[PDB]
Amino acid sequence: MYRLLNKTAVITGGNSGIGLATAKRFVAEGAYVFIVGRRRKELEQAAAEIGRNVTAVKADVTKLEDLDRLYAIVREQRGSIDVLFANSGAIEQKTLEEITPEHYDRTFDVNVRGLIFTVQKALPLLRDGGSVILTSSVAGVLGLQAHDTYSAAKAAVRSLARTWTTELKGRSIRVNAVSPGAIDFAAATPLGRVGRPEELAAAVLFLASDDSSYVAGIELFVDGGLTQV
Amino acid sequence: GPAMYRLLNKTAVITGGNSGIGLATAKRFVAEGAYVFIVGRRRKELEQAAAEIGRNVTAVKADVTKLEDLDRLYAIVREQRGSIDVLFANSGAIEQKTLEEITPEHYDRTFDVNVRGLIFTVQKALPLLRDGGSVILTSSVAGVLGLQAHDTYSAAKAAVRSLARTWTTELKGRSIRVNAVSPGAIDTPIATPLGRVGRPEELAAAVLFLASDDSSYVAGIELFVDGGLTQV
Amino acid sequence: GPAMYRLLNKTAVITGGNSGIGLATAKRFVAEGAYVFIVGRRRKELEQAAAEIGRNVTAVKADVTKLEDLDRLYAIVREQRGSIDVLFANSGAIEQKTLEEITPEHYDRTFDVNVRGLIFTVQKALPLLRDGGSVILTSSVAGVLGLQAHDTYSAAKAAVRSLARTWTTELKGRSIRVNAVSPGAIDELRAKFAAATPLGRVGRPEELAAAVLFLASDDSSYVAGIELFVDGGLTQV
Amino acid sequence: QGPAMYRLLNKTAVITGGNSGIGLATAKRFVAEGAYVFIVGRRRKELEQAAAEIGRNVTAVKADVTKLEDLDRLYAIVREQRGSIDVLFANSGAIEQKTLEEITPEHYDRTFDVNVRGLIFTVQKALPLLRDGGSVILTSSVAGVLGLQAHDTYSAAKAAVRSLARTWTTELKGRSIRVNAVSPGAIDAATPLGRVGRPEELAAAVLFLASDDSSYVAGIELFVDGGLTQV
Repeated sequence: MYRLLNKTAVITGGNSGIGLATAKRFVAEGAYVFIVGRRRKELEQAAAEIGRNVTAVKADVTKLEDLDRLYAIVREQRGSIDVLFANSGAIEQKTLEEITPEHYDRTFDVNVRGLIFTVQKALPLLRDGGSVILTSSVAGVLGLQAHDTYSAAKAAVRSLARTWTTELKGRSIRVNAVSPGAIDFAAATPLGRVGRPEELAAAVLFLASDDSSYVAGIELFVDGGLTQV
Repeated sequence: GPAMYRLLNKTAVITGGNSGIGLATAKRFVAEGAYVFIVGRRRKELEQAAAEIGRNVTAVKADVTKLEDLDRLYAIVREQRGSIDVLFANSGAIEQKTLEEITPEHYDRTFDVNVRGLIFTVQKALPLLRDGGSVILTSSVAGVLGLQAHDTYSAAKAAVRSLARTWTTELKGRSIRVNAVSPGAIDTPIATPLGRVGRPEELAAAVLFLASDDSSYVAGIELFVDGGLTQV
Repeated sequence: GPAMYRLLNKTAVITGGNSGIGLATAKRFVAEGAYVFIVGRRRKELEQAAAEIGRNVTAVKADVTKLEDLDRLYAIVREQRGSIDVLFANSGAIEQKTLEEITPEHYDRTFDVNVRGLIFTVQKALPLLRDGGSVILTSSVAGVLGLQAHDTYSAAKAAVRSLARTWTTELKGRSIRVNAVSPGAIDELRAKFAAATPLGRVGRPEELAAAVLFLASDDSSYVAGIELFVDGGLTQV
Repeated sequence: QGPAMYRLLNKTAVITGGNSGIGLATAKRFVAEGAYVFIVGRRRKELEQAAAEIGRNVTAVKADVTKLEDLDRLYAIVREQRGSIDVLFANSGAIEQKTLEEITPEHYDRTFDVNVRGLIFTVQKALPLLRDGGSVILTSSVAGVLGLQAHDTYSAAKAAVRSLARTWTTELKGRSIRVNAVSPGAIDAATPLGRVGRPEELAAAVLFLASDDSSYVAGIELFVDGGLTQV
């Protein structure tokens, strides 16, 4: 059974390891995927790798006009969204002493502002009963040297899954966060290795799929046990 | 990737094959290609459950609070299948009693089924568990809430969640993952965002995630399957 | 200005009061003006502890796993002081055993002291607890960790933490606050915890006592059902 | 040796948001406990009234903590008047309710500027004055662990605040500086204690974190919510 047969998915960060692995799994599970990213060349290469049932959309998700353009494309080509994987994110290490206004704004714009507006602008297209997955991080629950803004931003992302669970419940839209650990640390991790992108994708699939139909507002750690022991 | 049968040729042991959740899980496991042992106290209801499941299932009568019963179970598994890939340690019982009402007998009944029994269930499965296998523990939303008259049940289910952490550590050299599932309301109640009780088959689907290779980088977790109850 | 005596004329009952955190807490409580009952199994160690505390203390020999010993305790408390303002249910014992090693006896001893004893300690205190009183439970960082060979201890301490939530609900009509304290390492394995702890050391028993005093005192009057980690940051980073 | 009666005797405390509410009640208790307090806020008149209410051992400083230059001015005052900081209560915060569909860029930036950016630069700029072994308290909220209707940005920002307590515990451990978050509930039906909290009850919990009683307490989230989030 194709677990996303004929579903429409939008994946932001189709330039990340996890966004591409997710797109591949989703196409293997029968979905039509829009992969979204800032860098056109890697996007087009990714779409060529995936090979079928995929459209690449160049967009900077921090720019409201780019989001409007994305959604117009999705509306015209597929008409509605079943699964939204809001997978933005970038880290720059700076200690508290080293933080500048620019570093703060870059970190929060990509990890938080971009996410909020990605999901806001998807709402008209999202089907009732749909599924929204947010990318948090183990950093959201840890105290890692020089991850000040990144960890704080990923904590913000996890919180938005709770709030959107409440706000969207009338439409039966589930919102859940995935919190990856180290993806290709290993020493602190019970499984004794970094995770493969396809293992993160499989977890995202769980959340996108009907197997998680009674799962809402959670933080799914995909970290080999790092944060759990 | 996708597979018609996500547990093909795997051997699963499910305790609480008299419960709604244990039964629904056995059905889904068989649908996924597994061979299932369903384990429970009441033989007749077990044999009816095995008839409902319909194929690739052995019913085993066993009271998991009795060590000799566990030894009998594992002998049966060893003779029939030879190894265990997935262990769903799912026996449980709830009785409501407030603190002022708690008796020694109530305490012991709750802890013996939910904690002592679970410990010995898993301990005695270790020689048969395959490296790289998956163990799923049934905790509960009760393990993180303060529900009137759930004193011992909630405490015991918090203990169960703890054991998933400890056993993640202790079994890591064998690459055996240990995870807890924490159901909310299933079939009956006890604000929930999804606005309804869960179905046993929805819990089963989440256990399947943990049993399956889709959760291969998932270890030590508490997976709430509660329609959002504990998350907002 | 400040209060000289933060527990002035309050009556406290501390189980496990004969040593460690229970003893440090009894000392601080007495310093803060409380009258304390210290409870333990061995008369000689109790008498030594009472002598160290030095004043405003009654030692009561009792095995808190034995219902009859609890009844005897609370008869004494009622006679001598009438009612209880603070109950620090501070039982606890650890024996390391891996899953493979666990015997029924090891299970029962761990749960009897950490959980059964606790439940009955609190149950039997109820008629004497003043409304607005404070009940402090001893959990552990082990309750949230996956520590090799701590199977039963960790699980028991998780159960303790849970009871603080349930008892918060049950006792809210009486305005009795119930909170858990979760110590880290307190003065090889100890060195391993110190290295993983931000503050880079084990805690002193008096620092645990001071945290229990927060929960016993009016400073925590709007704190209920919590798990207060007192671990130098071990579990928080 | 026994306990000290005045639990912040001669310590220097800086309290942002010190003109009202929790920050004011904290300032009053800190002064009762023997501290010297700097109360920080945006409006002169309210600050002067607050300082008159506190009544002694207090300096009011007008500053918008979202402006780096206002923070530099604050810390120059503290450095000249007291010389060092023992306790920092980084008590920023403001809520505007908006649902996801309603959020604008301006609403987002206001919420994050006051609750997160302001906090970060408040603590950053205090570092040179903070004594080794000092205590930093951050104001998070119960919102940081809940899914409340129309609290999208506020809740998210308060979760970010709690995270920073973790990171700063790691970064500041070599100086033995403790960083903890306080998460208030309702302050003056779902709460076990069956009432809102008084500002003085929040101040007492902040006092615990500021004081030596919490010397082995680091990186935590102290819920002061009458049980709301715990049951």
